[PDB]
Amino acid sequence: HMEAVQNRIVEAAERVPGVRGVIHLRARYVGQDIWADMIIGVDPENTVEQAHEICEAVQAAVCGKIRRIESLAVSAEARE
Amino acid sequence: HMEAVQNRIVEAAERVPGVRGVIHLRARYVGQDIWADMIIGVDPENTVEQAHEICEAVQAAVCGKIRRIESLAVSAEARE
Repeated sequence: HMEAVQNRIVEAAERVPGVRGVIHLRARYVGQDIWADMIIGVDPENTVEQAHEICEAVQAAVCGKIRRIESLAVSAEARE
Repeated sequence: HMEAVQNRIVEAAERVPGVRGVIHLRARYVGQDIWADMIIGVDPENTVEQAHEICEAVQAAVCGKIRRIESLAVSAEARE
């Protein structure tokens, strides 16, 4: 339900080039809308700029696929 | 007072190689202890691993200089 929506968020994030898994996802309803914050893994040898580009790509992929999301923050952490 | 402690935190962070300013600092007292979270700027062309190393260096510099800090989280963002 919410679990259904979280699964969709993870799946959509994992399909973006450069994502090394979803490390963390917190999602909540504000009325009928979802507000979420997530942390993605990235290659430690990517540049900070590349990691920012991946996060922005995730934000666009996820919000394009899951139309109820009205706020999404995406950060990155090194992951082997 | 608290302003004195914040100034010390910023100064100590700015003295670590690789810091391109303090972007954000939130500090609060939990009893006599300080708990703080901060965001440092870094070179967009540093690797994610390098940025992690800078953040860890900041955590060590700051907590070494300001002994009342009992919790400090340090994250990075690209800054030109």
